[PDB]
Amino acid sequence: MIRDIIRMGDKRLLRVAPQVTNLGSAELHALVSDMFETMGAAHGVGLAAPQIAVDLQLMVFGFEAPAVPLTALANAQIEPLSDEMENGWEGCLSIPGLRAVIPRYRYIRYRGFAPDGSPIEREAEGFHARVVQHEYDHLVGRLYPSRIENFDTFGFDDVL
Ligand SMILES: O=C(O)C[C@@H](Cc1ccccc1)[C@H](O)SCc1ccccc1
Ligand code: NI
Ligand code: NI
Ligand code: NI
Repeated sequence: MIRDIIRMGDKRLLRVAPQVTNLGSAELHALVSDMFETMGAAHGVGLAAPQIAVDLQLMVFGFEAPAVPLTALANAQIEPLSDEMENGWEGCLSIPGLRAVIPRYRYIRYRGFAPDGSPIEREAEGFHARVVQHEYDHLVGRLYPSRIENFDTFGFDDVL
């Protein structure tokens, strides 16, 4: 079922989310399936549960069309594997119509759980890594405008 995505300005995007504790449940399977459908209708590559006003450590991401594997990730934890940063374009479904250039870690490891309870641990780079970092920020109440360094790159998609 498609859910409403809340927009920047909503206090619900500024929370730090608690852990998922119903791995393998029907309830969690239903929420994940709704998040994939939601992400798909909005033409996203990532979506975090706080963006649909669900206060949990849970994100979906991915796309066929470099491809990033379709993933649902609960209780994520991330770590940089070097200090190397890379600039790239980002937008956000809770900030419709805008983009900016944002520095992120080029290389990371992330760990958490698939909805069925299986552990997930992967090394990621480039675009894969960026998506994960961007969604992770939602879980700790951060949006990308707080990370812009060059405000000349912040603007409307149709205009830039
Ligand atoms: O709003 C979110 O939290 C989901 C974003 C994820 C994103 C993260 C990093 C870089 C780009 C996007 C939305 O998917 S934005 C739509 C989009 C689609 C393809 C390429 C770029 C942006
Ligand atoms: Ni469509
Ligand atoms: Ni976002
Ligand atoms: Ni490589």
